[PDB]
Amino acid sequence: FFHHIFRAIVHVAKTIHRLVTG
Repeated sequence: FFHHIFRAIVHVAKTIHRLVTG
């Protein structure tokens, strides 16, 4: 469980910077 959160979290910023960067 605690592992998933750590995955979704980084995924947010990661993708964000991905969708925000292009």
